Amino acid sequence: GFCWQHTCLPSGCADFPWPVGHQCFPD
Repeated sequence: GFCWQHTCLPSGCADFPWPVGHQCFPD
């Protein structure tokens, strides 16, 4: 999962800028 504004949403992918890149959060 991924947290946004302390609200944690389900596992998924998010596109971050370089060099973090496209991250996928299984939790």
